[PDB]
Amino acid sequence: ICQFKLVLLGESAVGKSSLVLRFVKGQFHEYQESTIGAAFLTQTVCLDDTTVKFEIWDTAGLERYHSLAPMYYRGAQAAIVVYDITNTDTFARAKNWVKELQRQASPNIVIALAGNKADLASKRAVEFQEAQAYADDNSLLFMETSAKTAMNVNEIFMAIAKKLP
Ligand SMILES: Nc1nc2c(ncn2[C@@H]2O[C@H](COP(=O)(O)OP(=O)(O)O)[C@@H](O)[C@H]2O)c(=O)[nH]1
Ligand SMILES: [Mg+2]
Repeated sequence: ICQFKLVLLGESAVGKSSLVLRFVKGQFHEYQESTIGAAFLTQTVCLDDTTVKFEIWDTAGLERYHSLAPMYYRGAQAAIVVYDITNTDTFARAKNWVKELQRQASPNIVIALAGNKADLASKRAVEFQEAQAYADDNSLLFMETSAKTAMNVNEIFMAIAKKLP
């Protein structure tokens, strides 16, 4: 039985909570509350005879209060940095979050980059090619995801579970 704190980071409204709720609760909503606070969810996945138990922390308010972020990712063994593929600024912001984790999070943290809202590719602003090369250059797990269609949601968390010590 392995236990790992997993956190999500990214600009407001990229779909951090939606990804958690799809993975944990098999739910998606076009409306999602964004009220300041934190939720502690748990999700256990299995790999052979190994039980990977995620402690999933999801928070609202780190966009308003960026300097409080260290309180949130401290002790995190995994992080999902999320951007919205239809918003170039969220991708730039994701890169900042990745940089911060590299400088300030545990040195062995597993970081995945999630190109979210992939179901909205009609308005794509971030090319997968570019994000892929970025992730490769930084040794990041990377997938495009959708909380709405669940595309790659199971995949991204299983990949994290596999990459963890
Ligand atoms: N179409 C689509 N909408 C999404 C997706 N993920 C999140 N959203 C929407 O984006 C808005 C913000 O989502 P939320 O999970 O609260 O983002 P957060 O602030 O990062 O936690 C909500 O209206 C969601 O329904 C997705 O994969 N596809
Ligand atoms: Mg949220």
